[PDB]
Amino acid sequence: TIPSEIINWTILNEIISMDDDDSDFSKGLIIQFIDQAQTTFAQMQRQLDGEKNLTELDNLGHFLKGSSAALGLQRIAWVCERIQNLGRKMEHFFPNKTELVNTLSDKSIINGINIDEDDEEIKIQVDDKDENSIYLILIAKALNQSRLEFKLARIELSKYYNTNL
Repeated sequence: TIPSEIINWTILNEIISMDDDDSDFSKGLIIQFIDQAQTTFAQMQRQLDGEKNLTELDNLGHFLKGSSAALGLQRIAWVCERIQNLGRKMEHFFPNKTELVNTLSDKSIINGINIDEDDEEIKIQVDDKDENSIYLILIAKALNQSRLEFKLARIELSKYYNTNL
């Protein structure tokens, strides 16, 4: 089950302690993650729209799962594990946006935003001859969830650091 909190404070507080003798330490880590995440989402999108290679989608997901987990962005890590697992054909289902957002502990973070704003259209035609169709479409869905979870994390990190991240 997807964690309810966007940020795992147990983890992030530990990274933040190390800001005492290095002011920009944690913040530099986040800014670096923000950049890597945007590049990975674009590459995942390019796969879905181009060669549709599940192995690369696996590597991409795996990679982002690591970065995000280290920083305590647990909901992003969870969706990345879904992408990895379904690109590896080990999973066959991905929940709807409505179920996933209902898991938030503080639903107020979603009050002024449009949950589908960052959505990309699923341009995969169901092809019952391509054994990879359903997985590609499920990954397309998970990618859309990742994008929302990424936005939610930036909103939270922004209020903590007090600046647009």
